[PDB]
Amino acid sequence: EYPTALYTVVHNMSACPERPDSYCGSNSCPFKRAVFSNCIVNYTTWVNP
Amino acid sequence: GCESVDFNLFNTIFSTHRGLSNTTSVITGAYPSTNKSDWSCLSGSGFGIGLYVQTPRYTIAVSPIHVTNLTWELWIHRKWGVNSVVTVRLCRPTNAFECLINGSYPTHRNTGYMFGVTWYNDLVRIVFPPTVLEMQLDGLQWERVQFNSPVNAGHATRFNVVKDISTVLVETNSGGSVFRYSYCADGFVNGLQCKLRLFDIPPGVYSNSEVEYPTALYTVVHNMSACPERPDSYCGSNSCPFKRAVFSNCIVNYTTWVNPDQRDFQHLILPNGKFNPFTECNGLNRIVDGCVPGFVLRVGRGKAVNRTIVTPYLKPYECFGWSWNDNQDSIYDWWIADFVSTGAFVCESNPEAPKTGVCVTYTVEKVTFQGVLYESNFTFAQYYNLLYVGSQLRYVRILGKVYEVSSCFEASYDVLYRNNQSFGLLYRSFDCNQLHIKSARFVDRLLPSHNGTATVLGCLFNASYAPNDTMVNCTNPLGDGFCADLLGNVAVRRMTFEKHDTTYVAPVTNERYTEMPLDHQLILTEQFLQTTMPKFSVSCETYICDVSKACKNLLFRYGGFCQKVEADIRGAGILLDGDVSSLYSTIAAKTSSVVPTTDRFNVSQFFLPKSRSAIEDLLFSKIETTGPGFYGDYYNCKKNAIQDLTCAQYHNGILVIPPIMDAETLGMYGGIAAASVTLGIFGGQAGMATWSVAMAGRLNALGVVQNALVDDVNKLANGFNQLTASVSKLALTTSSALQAIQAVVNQNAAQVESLVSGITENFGAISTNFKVISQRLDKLEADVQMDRLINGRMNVLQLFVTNYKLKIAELRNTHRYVQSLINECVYAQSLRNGFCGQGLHVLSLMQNAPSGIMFFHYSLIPNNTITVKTTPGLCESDELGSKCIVAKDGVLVSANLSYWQWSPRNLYKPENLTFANVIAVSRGANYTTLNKTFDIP
Amino acid sequence: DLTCAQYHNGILVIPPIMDAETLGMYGGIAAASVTLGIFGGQAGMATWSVAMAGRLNALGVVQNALVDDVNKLANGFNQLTASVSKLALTTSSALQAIQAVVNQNAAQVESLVSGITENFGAISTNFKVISQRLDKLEADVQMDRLINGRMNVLQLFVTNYKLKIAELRNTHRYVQSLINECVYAQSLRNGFCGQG
Amino acid sequence: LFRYGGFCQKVEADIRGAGILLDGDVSSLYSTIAAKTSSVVPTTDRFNV
Amino acid sequence: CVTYTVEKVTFQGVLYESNFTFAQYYNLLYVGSQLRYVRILGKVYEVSS
Ligand SMILES: *[C@@H]1O[C@H](CO)[C@@H](O)[C@H](O)[C@H]1NC(C)=O
Ligand SMILES: *[C@@H]1O[C@H](CO)[C@@H](O)[C@H](O)[C@H]1NC(C)=O
Ligand SMILES: *[C@@H]1O[C@H](CO)[C@@H](O)[C@H](O)[C@H]1NC(C)=O
Ligand SMILES: *[C@@H]1O[C@H](CO)[C@@H](O)[C@H](O)[C@H]1NC(C)=O
Ligand SMILES: *[C@@H]1O[C@H](CO)[C@@H](O)[C@H](O)[C@H]1NC(C)=O
Ligand SMILES: *[C@@H]1O[C@H](CO)[C@@H](O)[C@H](O)[C@H]1NC(C)=O
Ligand SMILES: *[C@@H]1O[C@H](CO)[C@@H](O)[C@H](O)[C@H]1NC(C)=O
Ligand SMILES: *[C@@H]1O[C@H](CO)[C@@H](O)[C@H](O)[C@H]1NC(C)=O
Ligand SMILES: *[C@@H]1O[C@H](CO)[C@@H](O)[C@H](O)[C@H]1NC(C)=O
Ligand SMILES: *[C@@H]1O[C@H](CO)[C@@H](O)[C@H](O)[C@H]1NC(C)=O
Ligand SMILES: *[C@@H]1O[C@H](CO)[C@@H](O)[C@H](O)[C@H]1NC(C)=O
Ligand SMILES: *[C@@H]1O[C@H](CO)[C@@H](O)[C@H](O)[C@H]1NC(C)=O
Ligand SMILES: *[C@@H]1O[C@H](CO)[C@@H](O)[C@H](O)[C@H]1NC(C)=O
Ligand SMILES: *[C@@H]1O[C@H](CO)[C@@H](O)[C@H](O)[C@H]1NC(C)=O
Ligand SMILES: *[C@@H]1O[C@H](CO)[C@@H](O)[C@H](O)[C@H]1NC(C)=O
Ligand SMILES: *[C@@H]1O[C@H](CO)[C@@H](O)[C@H](O)[C@H]1NC(C)=O
Ligand SMILES: *[C@@H]1O[C@H](CO)[C@@H](O)[C@H](O)[C@H]1NC(C)=O
Ligand SMILES: *[C@@H]1O[C@H](CO)[C@@H](O)[C@H](O)[C@H]1NC(C)=O
Ligand SMILES: *[C@@H]1O[C@H](CO)[C@@H](O)[C@H](O)[C@H]1NC(C)=O
Ligand SMILES: *[C@@H]1O[C@H](CO)[C@@H](O)[C@H](O)[C@H]1NC(C)=O
Ligand SMILES: *[C@@H]1O[C@H](CO)[C@@H](O)[C@H](O)[C@H]1NC(C)=O
Repeated sequence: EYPTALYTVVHNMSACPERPDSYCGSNSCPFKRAVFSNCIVNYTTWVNP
Repeated sequence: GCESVDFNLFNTIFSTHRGLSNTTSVITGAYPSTNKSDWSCLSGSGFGIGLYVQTPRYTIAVSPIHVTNLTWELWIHRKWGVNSVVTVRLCRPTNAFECLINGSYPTHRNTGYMFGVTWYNDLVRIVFPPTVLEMQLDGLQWERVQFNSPVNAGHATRFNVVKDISTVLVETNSGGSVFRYSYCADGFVNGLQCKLRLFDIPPGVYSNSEVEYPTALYTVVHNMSACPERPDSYCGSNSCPFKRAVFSNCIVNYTTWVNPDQRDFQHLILPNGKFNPFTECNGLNRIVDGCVPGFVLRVGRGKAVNRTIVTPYLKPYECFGWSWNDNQDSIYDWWIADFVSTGAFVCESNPEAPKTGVCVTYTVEKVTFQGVLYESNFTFAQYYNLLYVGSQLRYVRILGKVYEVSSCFEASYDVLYRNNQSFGLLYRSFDCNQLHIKSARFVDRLLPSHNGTATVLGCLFNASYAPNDTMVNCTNPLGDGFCADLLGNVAVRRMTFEKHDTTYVAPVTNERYTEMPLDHQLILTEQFLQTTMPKFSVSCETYICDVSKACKNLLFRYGGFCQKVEADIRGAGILLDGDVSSLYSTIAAKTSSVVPTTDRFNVSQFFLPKSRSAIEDLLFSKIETTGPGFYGDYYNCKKNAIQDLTCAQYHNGILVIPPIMDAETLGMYGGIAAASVTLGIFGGQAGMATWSVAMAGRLNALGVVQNALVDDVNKLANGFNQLTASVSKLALTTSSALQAIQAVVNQNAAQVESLVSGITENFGAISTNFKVISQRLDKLEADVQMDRLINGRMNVLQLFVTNYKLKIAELRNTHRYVQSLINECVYAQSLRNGFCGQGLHVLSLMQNAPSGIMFFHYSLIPNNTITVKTTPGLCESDELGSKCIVAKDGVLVSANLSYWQWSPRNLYKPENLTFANVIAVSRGANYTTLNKTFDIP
Repeated sequence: DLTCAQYHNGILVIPPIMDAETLGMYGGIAAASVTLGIFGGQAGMATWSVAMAGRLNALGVVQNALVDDVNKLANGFNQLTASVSKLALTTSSALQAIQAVVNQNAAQVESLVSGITENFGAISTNFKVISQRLDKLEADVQMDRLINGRMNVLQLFVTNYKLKIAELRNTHRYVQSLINECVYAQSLRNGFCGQG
Repeated sequence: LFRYGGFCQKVEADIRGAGILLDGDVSSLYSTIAAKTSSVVPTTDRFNV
Repeated sequence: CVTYTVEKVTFQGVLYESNFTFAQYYNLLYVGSQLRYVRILGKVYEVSS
């Protein structure tokens, strides 16, 4: 039995833009969704503390 | 056809799936064109799926057709090269809407640099020679290309919009980089290059090459009525009575479900198409095209908030769409289709007719097939829109009238190849009768390549056929006793076979014109018998799944698979164990300590070991493994056999082990299981002096010549050595026993490459790590992803186990043949005719081989007959009880000559009959009276 | 002067290097030499009658057999090989073997065709119709229900073809050792040729 | 299709491999059928052969 | 000699550094059927069994 190592990504990895402006609804006022491809996320900077 | 189009540097953009090193591969996708006109020779507009540019010694806009407020486009930006290189965005000068990406990716402008993008079925790749960028977007479709150019280029700047798919072959060098390629639709020869993944294909017949045919789709068959429209859209179903509407066999419009509102539908519209009324659905496509199953259709009309309704929860295979905002209040209409198994498909545009006499593939009532369709005239039952006679699909009704379908005959050509300019097309089906080619059924089916000779093979085009002359070197036999020759222009000839000449002489009486041979020749008939394979010890617990424990508590649900596999490999392994043990129990023989010297037979320098002999080392040098791999490492370690180390590969659960006595490590006539080169011909009672007196005693035994002097043995010696030094000058082809060891090696290598591709590839699962499948997907959808590849590694392993078993069953009865061949033809001298070799048997040595054993049966086929006269014996007197004589160890013979002579049983060296070679007996049968007294005391 | 090598949806059957049931046995290019068995490798013997008399001398029934013994064996020969017409499929034991080979081969190709006709619980047999109707992921589990079933039907055929090839390899070792030892020579073995 | 464990390359290489085993082995069968009957072709008298 | 998983392909071997820098695609390559060279974080790592 040997221990394991897991490499889903290989190349060194950049950041992403954060949680969006959280403005009003997408019909009454312009609103955008945000993409997330190769970010080192924090999953707790999506909120105010 | 153009000024400056770089063709050598297309290969910087092709990419295979995963780092395939040094062999070819075909890869399908949107790839740039062959056409010298499609590149420019400067604003460009065109439609397609993807585009590609380069630059010699660019503001590219990609959009759909119908653009609304919320769509997705792109445009790439360039200004003056290296100063302002590239920005890429996905948005609508006005940043008015959703902007996905803002990525520079600054490129190097060089003398040669090619890149592009693709968006075939929304697989949006943005490729550059360092890196790709892959995306898939659900609500995306791109059809329009607005290329633009810089103001001035030194040579011609160039751009290409690609129309459809390509399936190009790719070679690749030691670094994984592509360096040669060939599109499959450029010519004809590269079509079969794309068939069998080889670039410069050698001459030969190449079977089963297909013809791509367009398709036709018939979900419904009968002519189709209309339906009631969208319902009243009244108040709620509790406060007031409300009804839903059914839809079974309607030619819908999907835009008469609403009030027209003058283009005021934002959600139903596609970025190219119009009004798919199903803006979000569970378990099936939002996009509705073609024909969909029948449904009953709920409708609601309710209030909302500021232009923003919420989709309701809905049954897992029902389908939701809504419309009708933009009326200065927040009410709207919504509907639910439910698609519940009605079986009556509902769709616009009932199908017209298949054009008859074309060989296009079909699908009629959810049954695809591929043939040519004709009208028929016999009107079967009013059920059953397509019938089956036995297993064939022979009669279909389409739109009321019966259409008979016959098989497509021209879909397979076996191309037989010499070079690019000269080849010949053979259709194995499709005879060409002259009444058939000129038929009215066949007006729309024929090609220029169908005007060939109707053969027994089929139709061969652009080749000659003449069967009246034969050929014997069936290098690439074709079938049915026909052979194709590749000397000049390609042709088809009728192959033949060299004749046999049985060694059973018949018992002679009642004297006749018996022909006897005048001289023989040695013929070596090498005969490979496969006898070993590497014993295996698989472990399915750690093959089918690795160190992940979440498999191993789930694997023992699958029918006792793992205990059956490991007990079966152990069971077949111990069958092979005991049966190779019985093989070496009848090889290991009892050669004497005299070890009789040879004089002119070079048998010690060819057949005896030097620790293997000079024939099987030379034999292993003649065998070419297909490529590097695990079996390549196994075989090339076992080939050179470098001492005092192992090669028993272990890889992920499968430990290969050598069997109880592996044939291709030990020499044949040396070592512990010594095989006694002497003890065959020198007999079980040894003491015989040399090989020369052994061979003279042999030729006396099988009756070629008695008391053979040095001349006959040395003539057989020069024959022996010059015909077993010809074990070096035979290649793989035209060998028939190097083809057998190469067939065993190729079978074994392809088996282990199946057994390794089963552990590399995900079987449609998201990965090959069971933790990653477990930590990503659902409680239950990860179960259906788990049991997609655990059930696939199960099938690959069990496919290997049943291949191993059937080859063990073959080897069990083959070892019965190999044992009955060694200790009856190698160790004894067989009285059987064809068991040892062709004709009169002299000597038969055996050597080792890869995964087997190979015999060297030396024989004496005669060639020059001479017809003589042959009595049983001679009398002088007619009386019963006369003095009469018969030959001693020979036959009485006269070459149409006045008197009788003596000759051996199987060869004509006539001698005057003396007291030595004559036995005096009786008047048993009717011997021949020669009417003169004897000349012998 | 015409062919029958069927091609249907990916499987081209071809005749082998010398198909047995197109060529006659003792005619054509691969001629099988009706004489060269009993007349021996050294021919010149006059007729079948003197060949059969010399045979009966060899296996020791009667020596120097006249016309009566050979003609009695001749009437026996013809009245027992004209009885190759009056045997049916049952009570034959060798028409049952060719019918078993034909039924095995026919049931194999009907499996191989019912694998391409039937949807394996999928909604159809057209991959476009499965793709243009169902989900992004539920169409994957409908795709891999019949692509994984045509895989099993094809591989079941390939392993039937392989095991019958392994049978035919060692059967041809038996057939070769039977032709050029019982048909071409006269075997000293007891039960190898026939009874007695 | 080429995700499924190298199924298709194994099947077509195996049918080719078993096909060329049958190819060479029917060739060895007809190499020991094709025999050397004489040009005398001895007549029969009562054997309807 | 720990087992790995690099770009959704698990395997089980020992990994060494290498010095020959293959193509800029393809974060792990295959010679024939074997998996012999992987890049991990920019630098090429050769894997032996
Ligand atoms: C990867 O990127 C981070 C962020 O820039 C950096 O700190 C780290 O050193 C990089 N790794 C290497 C090996 O350069
Ligand atoms: C995430 O944000 C919090 C906020 O203070 C910080 O403390 C934490 O270190 C961050 N995590 C990472 C991995 O950067
Ligand atoms: C490109 O396509 C056009 C039309 O399909 C054809 O006329 C032209 O010859 C092609 N260019 C080639 C083959 O170089
Ligand atoms: C799309 O934009 C135009 C431009 O202002 C606007 O008049 C129209 O109402 C918009 N459509 C929707 C559905 O909001
Ligand atoms: C893209 O990024 C550049 C530099 O970060 C910025 O100047 C530009 O405004 C951005 N554009 C969009 C659409 O975000
Ligand atoms: C690819 O093939 C060439 C030709 O023999 C060889 O020199 C090279 O080493 C091979 N590449 C690899 C990675 O083995
Ligand atoms: C099918 O029905 C439509 C509508 O009645 C009709 O126009 C059309 O001619 C019909 N087709 C045939 C072949 O009768
Ligand atoms: C659907 O209705 C519109 C409304 O005018 C009409 O123009 C169109 O032709 C109809 N489509 C079909 C297929 O009948
Ligand atoms: C609709 O608009 C009004 C006025 O702008 C606002 O007060 C209300 O919150 C909006 N409703 C929603 C659901 O955002
Ligand atoms: C045949 O054509 C191919 C591709 O066009 C080429 O690589 C090869 O050299 C040609 N061979 C001959 C003998 O013309
Ligand atoms: C037929 O053969 C000639 C001469 O080799 C060649 O030029 C021509 O292209 C061939 N045509 C076909 C359809 O094979
Ligand atoms: C086939 O070729 C021959 C000879 O040129 C010609 O007479 C005949 O009409 C051709 N057949 C067809 C169907 O073109
Ligand atoms: C073969 O020989 C026959 C008889 O002499 C002759 O009729 C036929 O034309 C020949 N075949 C060819 C292709 O010339
Ligand atoms: C061709 O057949 C002859 C006679 O059987 C044989 O001597 C020769 O080796 C064969 N040559 C080839 C190339 O197969
Ligand atoms: C021996 O006898 C047989 C039958 O009587 C006869 O056919 C044959 O010719 C005889 N032999 C000689 C040499 O006359
Ligand atoms: C018969 O075989 C011998 C020995 O090889 C040879 O010398 C002779 O030339 C052969 N006869 C013919 C006609 O080839
Ligand atoms: C056999 O061995 C002797 C020993 O020197 C050699 O001279 C001869 O060339 C060899 N080969 C033959 C006789 O074919
Ligand atoms: C013997 O006579 C026969 C009579 O048919 C003749 O064919 C043959 O050539 C002759 N042979 C010799 C060696 O005289
Ligand atoms: C055999 O005997 C004949 C006379 O019967 C004689 O002429 C001849 O020389 C002898 N020797 C031979 C043929 O070697
Ligand atoms: C001489 O031979 C003939 C026939 O070969 C036969 O009549 C008898 O055996 C002999 N005749 C006399 C008169 O001796
Ligand atoms: C054998 O052939 C002859 C030839 O006419 C025939 O009369 C006889 O009936 C046949 N059958 C036998 C002898 O069983």
